[PDB]
This record gives sequence, C-alpha cells and structure tokens, in this order.
Amino acid sequence: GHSYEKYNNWETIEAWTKQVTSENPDLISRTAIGTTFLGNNIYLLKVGKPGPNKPAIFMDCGIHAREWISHAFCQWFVREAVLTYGYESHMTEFLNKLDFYVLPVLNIDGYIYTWTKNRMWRKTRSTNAGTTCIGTDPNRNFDAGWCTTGASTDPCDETYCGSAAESEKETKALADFIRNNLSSIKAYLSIHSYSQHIVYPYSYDYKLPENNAELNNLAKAAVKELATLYGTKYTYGPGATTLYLAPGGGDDWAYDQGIKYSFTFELRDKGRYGFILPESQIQATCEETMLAIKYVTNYVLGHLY
Ligand SMILES: CC1(C)[C@@H]2CC[C@@]1(C)[C@@H](NC(=O)[C@@H](CC1CCCCC1)NC(=O)N[C@@H](CCCCN)C(=O)O)C2
Ligand SMILES: [Zn+2]
Ligand SMILES: [Zn+2]
Ligand SMILES: [Zn+2]
Repeated sequence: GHSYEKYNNWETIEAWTKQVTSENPDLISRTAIGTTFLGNNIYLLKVGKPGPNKPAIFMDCGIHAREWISHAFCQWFVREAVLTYGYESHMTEFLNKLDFYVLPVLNIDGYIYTWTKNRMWRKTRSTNAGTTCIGTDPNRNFDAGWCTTGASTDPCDETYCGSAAESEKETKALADFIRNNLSSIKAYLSIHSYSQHIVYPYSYDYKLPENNAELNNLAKAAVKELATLYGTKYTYGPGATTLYLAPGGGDDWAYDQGIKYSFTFELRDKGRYGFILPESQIQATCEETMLAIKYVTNYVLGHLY
C-alpha cells in the first residue's frame, strides 16, 4: 500500500510509477532509461502537459540508498503536480511551459538493500575486483574531475569513485539520458539528505562557476522561500567552498554539459535523526522543499537559454 506520508519500498514505488502514469495520462509518461547492476528497471517520469519544443528540468532522487527522504520527495513532487495542476496558478504555468524529468530512485539496488539488510547503505550493489567489498558511490562516478581528492580509490570506502567514470550502469543511464536530451534540459536538480544545504558547482575542485553571482542570488532566494513555511534554516553555496570536495558528481557533470542551473539539495535534518528522518516529518520536509524547487523552476522559466 502506497502512501506519500510514509517511506515506500521499491516494489511499492515501482507499482506507484505505473499507477500514477495510468491515472494521469495527460500529465505523466513513464520510460525505463536503463537497468541497474542487479537488473532492475530505472524508471523516469516525464511530468508536464505535452506540447512541441518544450524546455525541461531534470530532477533525480535516491542517488544515495539511505537518504529515504529524497526518494519520498520525488514522489511528493509528482503528488503536487497531479493534485494542483489546474488548481494553482504557478504549478499550472510550470507544467504547461516546461517538462519535468523526475527520476524517483536512481540507486534502486542500494535502496532495496536498505530495506532488506543494511539501513545505512550508501553506494550501489556492484562487485569490485580483488575484494569482497561492494559498491561504488554514484555521486563520485560521473565524468567531472573524476576520482580526484574527495573521492576514494579504495573499493571498501563510502566515496569509492568506481573502476572508471560511468562504470556504474545507473550513472551511465542518467548521463546517457541527459546527453540525449541536452538541447531541452535547462536545469539539473539532485535531491539528497541531510545537512539542510543547497549546493551549486563546483565540488570537483576549488573554483567558482561562470555564473557564480547569479547562482549565489538564486540559492539565497530559494533558501529564503523555503524558510517562509516553518522557519527551517538552510545554508548554501558552491560545493567545494561550503561543503567539501566531492568530485565526479552529477551536478558538476551536468553544469559542464552546459546546464548552467545545477543544484544539489541536502534535505532535513541537521543530525538529530540524520538519514533516519521520522515518517512524521515527510509532509513538512516535502512541503517546504516544494517552495524552493518551485522558486528555482519559476526562475529558470523566466531565464530560458
Ligand atoms: C564520510 C562521508 C562518507 C563523506 C563525507 C560525509 C560522509 C558521511 C558522506 N556524506 C553523506 O552521507 C551525506 C550526508 C552527510 C551528513 C553529515 C554531514 C556531511 C554530509 N552527504 C552527501 O552524500 N552529500 C553529497 C554532496 C554532493 C554535492 C556535489 N555533487 C555527496 O557527497 O555526494 C560522504
Ligand atoms: Zn546523498
Ligand atoms: Zn502541498
Ligand atoms: Zn534576471
């Protein structure tokens, strides 16, 4: 049984991707962009009112297995889109003018593993040569300053970069999709947890992006919009500058492909519950995050390129 106010297992999320598409055929279409290491279909939802030459926003959740609130947020975004389209001015305009490529769970194998064996699992579930240690960090596997300082060369480590850039089927599937739809994608959004932080490029090196001033102002305003609902405090800035060196990230790779609006959203909380954020907080966390996501969407729509 699926619920937007509860954490749902992969079988429930997969069934939901099929049901939400069939219940809303004029707003949602579903495709499989590839398969995981264990052979699970990587589903992608195209959310928006169909039309010609439409710009798009790409959003992924569940790159990291244990970050259950991120998987919950992608489902909440789709929930909001189908519930408020035709009922709220902004969401109506967004779905008419833009398409949202929502990837509810990127690291499906890791997500199944958090439900079955280890709640605190982070990486993929792929095998590594010369060791029994499992998985690669997908957010250290993209081809953007790949496997430099901030990523580990050790397969037993949580930040393992992989055997090569895009060695993971999941990373290659996401990268292939963006490369194939690059002319349409205007924004990249990666949903994670926890720290209450909005990251923008660069994370693979200590360097500021070309549009640093613009991204600083946009993140500042998105953080401000998020706080209006419950007073939740978010920090923001370039990845390497305000968080840590994290090379081979999807956001930096997307930015270097020409997607100048690229953000990583680290959701609730600040360490009290960490990855084990209670189900009672899903509603509040998702509703406030919606305000930041809608602010960025509105900005992108007013600054098309
Ligand atoms: C020691 C670690 C394994 C190492 C640093 C903290 C960890 C716990 C882990 N990081 C994590 O598990 C989480 C949450 C941590 C909670 C405690 C404070 C620090 C964050 N952050 C994360 O994956 N960020 C993304 C940010 C991406 C931005 C650019 N793409 C990433 O690293 O991929 C990574
Ligand atoms: Zn993460
Ligand atoms: Zn709502
Ligand atoms: Zn402007």
